[PDB]
This record gives sequence, structure tokens and C-alpha cells, in this order.
Amino acid sequence: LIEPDGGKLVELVVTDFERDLKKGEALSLPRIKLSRIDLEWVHVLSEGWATPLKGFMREAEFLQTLHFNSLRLDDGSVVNMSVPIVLAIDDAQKHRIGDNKKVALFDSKGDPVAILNNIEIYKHPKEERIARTWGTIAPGLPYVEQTITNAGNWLIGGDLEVIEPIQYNDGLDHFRLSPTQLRAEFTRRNADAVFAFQLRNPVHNGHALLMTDTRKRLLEMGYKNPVLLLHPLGGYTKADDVPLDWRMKQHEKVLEDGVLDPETTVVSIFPSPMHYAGPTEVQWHAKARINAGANFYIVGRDPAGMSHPVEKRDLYDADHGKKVLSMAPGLERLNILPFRVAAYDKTQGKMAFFDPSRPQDFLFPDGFMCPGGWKVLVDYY
Amino acid sequence: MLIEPDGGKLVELVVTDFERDLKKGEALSLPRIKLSRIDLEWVHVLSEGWATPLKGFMREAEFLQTLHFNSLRLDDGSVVNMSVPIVLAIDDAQKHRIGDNKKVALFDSKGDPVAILNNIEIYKHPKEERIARTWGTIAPGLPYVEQTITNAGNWLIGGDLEVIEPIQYNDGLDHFRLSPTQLRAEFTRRNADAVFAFQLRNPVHNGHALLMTDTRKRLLEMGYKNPVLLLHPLGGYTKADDVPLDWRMKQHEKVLEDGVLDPETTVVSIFPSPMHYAGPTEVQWHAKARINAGANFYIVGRDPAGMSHPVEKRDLYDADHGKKVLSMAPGLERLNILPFRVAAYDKTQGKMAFFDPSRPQDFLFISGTKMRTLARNKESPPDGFMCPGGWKVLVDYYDSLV
Ligand SMILES: Nc1ncnc2c1ncn2[C@@H]1O[C@H](COP(=O)(O)OS(=O)(=O)O)[C@@H](O)[C@H]1O
Ligand SMILES: Nc1ncnc2c1ncn2[C@@H]1O[C@H](COP(=O)(O)OS(=O)(=O)O)[C@@H](O)[C@H]1O
Repeated sequence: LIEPDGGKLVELVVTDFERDLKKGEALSLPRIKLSRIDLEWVHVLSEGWATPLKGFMREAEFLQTLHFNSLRLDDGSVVNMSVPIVLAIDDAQKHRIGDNKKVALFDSKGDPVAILNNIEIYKHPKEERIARTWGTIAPGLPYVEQTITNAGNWLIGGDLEVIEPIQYNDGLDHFRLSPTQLRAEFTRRNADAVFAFQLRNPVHNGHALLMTDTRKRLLEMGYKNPVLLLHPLGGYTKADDVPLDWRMKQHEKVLEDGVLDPETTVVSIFPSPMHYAGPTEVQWHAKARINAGANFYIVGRDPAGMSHPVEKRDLYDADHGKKVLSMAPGLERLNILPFRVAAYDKTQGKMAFFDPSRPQDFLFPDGFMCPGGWKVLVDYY
Repeated sequence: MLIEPDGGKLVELVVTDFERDLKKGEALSLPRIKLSRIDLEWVHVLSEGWATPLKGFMREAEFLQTLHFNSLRLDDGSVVNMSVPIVLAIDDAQKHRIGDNKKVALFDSKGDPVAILNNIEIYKHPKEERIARTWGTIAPGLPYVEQTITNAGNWLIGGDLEVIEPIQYNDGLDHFRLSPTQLRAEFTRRNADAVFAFQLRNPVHNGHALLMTDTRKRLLEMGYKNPVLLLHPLGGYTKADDVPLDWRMKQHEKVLEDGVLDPETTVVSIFPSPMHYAGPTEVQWHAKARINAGANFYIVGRDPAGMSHPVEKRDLYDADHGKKVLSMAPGLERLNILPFRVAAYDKTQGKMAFFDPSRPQDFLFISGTKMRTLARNKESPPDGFMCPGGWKVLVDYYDSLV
């Protein structure tokens, strides 16, 4: 099975039992209250989705991420790191911490979630951080409006100890498998290959085509036990799009109508918030999937893309995600599976790859989505 | 020995004498692109191996690596620094005229064939995304951007560049335009054991001099017996309100003449790159080109390659980021970075010295605008901020603008 970055998973949840010891130690330190998205990053960090990141990003790590989309290690080593994972902090909170080297991170219930050790506070260069991550500045960037635009002229990083595994209690916690649980589950099936499929949307037959086509390629490649890791992203997503709970139902119906084989598919939820930062973000979608133990990564067109909040176009070129991914630092050992655009073929009755020689044949609808999956979606709506 | 050009060997793109005549003829047959002043500067940069091991104008693959990773991957799987796009933009017409030719000729202004671009590929030119990832911002009034990007074509052409003749301007400064090979040959003649480079775009004041003389001191203390300063003013495109290259050279020559810097242990040469004004991103490029010139030490201060935000007034960049970003940049690890903090005029010592935050009221900051204001007002900066000869050249430059 493919090894995590650095050689081992770096999980940051304290042992059983220092949880009481750490709950108590937290009572003597200053307090920062997490917002919803902060806690999701804590959740991300805890399970080791950003291995070997030892906590919220210090200044040198933040800069490395912005400029190079990578992190250097104790050897000359470079791993992929394409998104700032940062805790923002306002003026009153900075003073309130003063000269403390340990701060405590509390959830909105008022309980101690985590201890941040050996902290450093530094400036929050908002415009530049945004320009370097999204490749634009325009207002209306959903992730930017949350957690960046409005609050925090400082950042605080350091080594993080997470007290208790994060549970949202929304009724979906049984889907949120850790990287090491997924590795427990792939090794459970004697999987000789794991192909991941990142998605933020409901599955249609185009997405299925990419997945079904990947199977045969791996069987034709010699693999006896290929496993599809279907991975809806379940962190923050824009209010517009279809919420996680409905998508999970939709996927349940897709897996039901045989369009995807449940016998060889693991469904799990990726805890990370969505950046909507195109080629920059897709590297992170891939980075995590490596740490989750997937050695093949499916990428289609315009991954993690969206329309420009102002102008009449897409933020990004649709082919760049593929291209950038296939040369991204620390992602070389990952097997990339690039695909072209799938749309509805009118000559045939199904989804098929777009044929530039006969554009008149494609619509962008019977066979476009499995009618079971369309029930969830027509209900929800 | 001197530090290696990265990839191993310098990669020059100038054809040999033998093939020279042949190439011009082959060039006159090809579809042709007329080079802007800045395009020609990049051709110069490419020709002499300043961007070694880059084989010409960037292909789409090389363009993306530059924007996202600030590095190029080599065929052995190693990387080298590459933080600024070196590209060639063309419009719908030019594209259409090129058609399906795989070879195109680059012509100067006016009429002369300067290069052939081989095995070309034309790809989309995403200007906004390009400006954001390179400059850290989008804002009207970024000078390099306004000069070659915002009015440029929606396409880029890359390929293998063959430069027919070594570029000369014949402006009375060609004797200072040393190639990296020529620079390496001069360092070796001096038996230098340490080559410390000072990139600059501005007139030399005594703050810059402090950086350079402290460096020589550190190097001597480290054990080096013949440390050599590469005083290396940038000479390609700069914004027009800046002091032009020819005045800066006269100013630099006065600084060496007054003994502020030592003419015997200094090489003075002009760096032919255009100026990006892109701080932490651009500064990597300033360093990478210097490795290729054989400098194994690189001096860097506060806000390298920076400028004020054009629209609002704060700096474009955090002044400490250049040093940091340089110290961890891919492919620059083998270069010795020599970081400095702010130098400023110390009223209490009557000298340029390193800024002391515990007594900030002691320090005077003198900007280019202030210098121009003083000159108009018939006054001078404090005694010791700039050597008299250098300052005199500047008052003459200010007077010429009248
Ligand atoms: N019509 C399509 N044709 C080919 N690939 C697609 C198509 N739509 C989405 N994809 C790919 O399917 C994967 C999932 O994308 P989405 O769920 O729509 O959003 S994304 O943010 O996760 O990229 C991505 O790899 C994307 O590139
Ligand atoms: N007052 C200063 N104190 C310390 N370093 C400085 C100072 N002014 C400029 N520098 C440094 O001197 C070098 C050249 O500066 P400039 O000529 O103004 O512009 S630059 O584009 O070449 O960086 C850079 O390393 C810069 O950081």
C-alpha cells in the first residue's frame, strides 16, 4: 500500500489517556474560540489528512505553501502543500495571549478541543494570500468571504495536540473515516490498488463513466482487486450548491442502481472545507487522498473550478488542473488518471467523451443520471 | 572553483559563426514576429544563459510550473528555481499568420532578424491569473504589467530559441554588459574564492554600501582571502519615473571613485533583465540568474524588488518576505543568502547604520521622491547618506528633467 508523506501518518490526537491531562492543562492557558471552519481544519489536521504538518502553519510554512505549493522536511524532502491551513486571530486575542507559548483551542460548546504548543503570531497578508491561492482577487469568492475577508489580521501557528476525535453529530459521523481507518478498510479487502474520486457534486453518468472506465484500465493493467474510493467533500461548501446530507443520499441511490459497484466501492466523507481554487486546490485534493492510501487519482476537467463571481467566464482553464497535477511537487509517486470531458451523446443514448469532430452530437436527458439518483435530487429541490 | 550554473553547464542559445550566415537566410524565409523592446531584452537574457537551463520561451508546461511552483523540473527529476514567466505574447492576427509553421523568426525593431524559435507551441494567455500568481495582486498601475501584459496578445508562443547574433545596443554601455561566461572568466582571473553579488535597481547610497562592506568583512572573517563584489545593476526595462540606467551608471562610477566601495575588489556589470517589481517572487529570479553568473553569495535586504501599491498606500509586499522566501526557495538551497535588515541614517552617529527599534526617533528615511524634492529645493540629504560625488551626479540628473 502507498505510504503517507514523510513515511508515516502523523496523527495529532492525544493518547488514551492524556485526554484528561490535556483537558486539565488547557484550563491554565489562554483561550481561542474556534469557528465552524477552524474546527474542520482541526479535524483535518487531527486525522493526518495534511501529513506531516504538525499543526496550524507557522510563517515559514505559510510562505512555502503560497509560493511553491510545497513543504520542505528534515531531509531535503519536499511534499505537496497547496493550501494555507491557518488560524486567523484579531487584535484583542493577540494581546490576550501576550507571551504565552501554549494556547488552548475551544469549540463553540465551550469545551477544550486542542492545545497549540510553541506558538508564533505573524501578519495576515490577505490580498496576497488570496491572489496567490485563487489566482484572482474578485469579491464573491465563497471560501474567502468566510474565514478570510472579514476577520483576523494575524495568524497563529504551532504544534497541535488534539484532545478528542471530532464528531459533528449530524447523523453522518459513520461516514467520516480517518486515513488510518481507510487504510484499515483497503487492507481489509486485499486491495492491490485504490483509485480515489474527489467530488463536491451529485454523481451523474459522466462521473460514473470516468470511474467505470478506470476499473477496466486497472483490471487490464493486471490488478485483481481494484477498489474505488468514492469521496464526497463534506467540509464547508458554498451555500448555493447541494448540501452534503442530500448528496450522500444521492450517492446512495447511484450505488443502488448498479451504476457503481458497492462490492468494490468504499464510500467515505472528506472532512476538508472546499476552497474552490482550481488547479491550486486540486493538488490538495490529491495530497490528502495519498495520505488516505489511494495510489490512483481520477481527475477530469476544471477540477475544483467555479465561475468567476463577476465576469462571464470560468476562473480557470479547464485543462490546467490535469496538467498542474501531473507535475506537482510531492505528487509524482501518485498515479494520475486524467480524463477529457464527458457529456451526453445524442447519437448513442449515453454519456461518452466529447468528440470535437462532431460537436453537434452533445448536450451539456435519459441516461444522464440514474433515475434513482435523480429522485433524491428532484425531492431535495 | 566557482559555483555551478544549475543543471550543470551554462546553456547559451547563440548560434556559432559557422551557422550564422545560414541562419539569417533561414530566418528571412519564416513567418516573422516583431519584438518589443522588452521581448528583445528577454531574448538577450535567454541567449547568454541567464535562465539556464531554459531552452527558449516557455512552453505551457514550463509556464504553469513557474506560476504555481516557482520551479522547473529537469529530465533527471531534479528541480531548479524559475519564479518569473519568460514568455512571448502574440495577437490573433500573428497567430493566424503563423498558421501551422513549426518555426518562426523573431525580428527586432526594425527589420533585422535576431532569432529563430523552433518547434513552437501556441497556447492561451490567461493574463489575470498570470498577474495574480506572479505579483500577489491585481491592480491597475503595476508598471511591468501595464508595459507588456495588459495590452498584449491573448496567446503565448514557446520553443527552442536560436539567437543569430549576440545582442548589442551600441549605446556606450555595451562594455558593461558582461555575459555570465565573461563574468565567470573575470572572477577566475582575480582568483576569487568568494563572489558576493549585489542586485540593485537604484542609485547607490551609503546604506547599500554598508551591506556590501559588512559582507566583505564577514567573508574575510570566514577565511576567504580574495572576496569579489559583483555590483550588478539591472539594465532592462524599469519604470520611467526611476533614475535611468545611464545616470545610475554615472552615479555608481562616482561611488567607486570616492572609495565608498573598492574599485580594486569589485566587478561592475549590467544585468540585462527587465524589472518585474514583484518582490518575493521576482527576487528569486534575481538570485537564480546570479548563480548562473558564478556568484556563490547573494546579498539581500528589506523589501527586495518591491514597490508601493499603486492604488492604495501601503507596500505591495511585507518587507521581510524576500529574505525568508529566498532562504527556502526550490533550487536556491546551494546559494549562500546574506540577509540584512533595514539600514537608515542615524542622526546620532551621523552615518548610515542598521535600524535600532529601541530608539526609532534617531533614524531618517530618505526615499527617491524625497531626494528629488531636496534637489528641487536646493537642499541635500544628511552628510553621509550618500557620497558627495554620487549625489552630485543625481542633482545633475534632476536638473536635466527640467
Ligand atoms: N463533465 C465532466 N467531464 C469530465 N470530468 C468531469 C466532469 N465534471 C466533473 N468532472 C470531474 O469529476 C471530478 C469531480 O468534480 P466535481 O464534483 O464536479 O467538482 S470538484 O470540485 O470535485 O472538482 C473532478 O475530477 C472533475 O474534474
Ligand atoms: N535601506 C535599505 N536597507 C537594507 N537593504 C536595502 C535598503 N534599500 C534597499 N535594500 C536592499 O538593497 C538591494 C537593492 O535594492 P533596490 O536597488 O532599491 O531595489 S531592488 O529591486 O534591486 O531590490 C535589495 O536587496 C534591497 O533589499
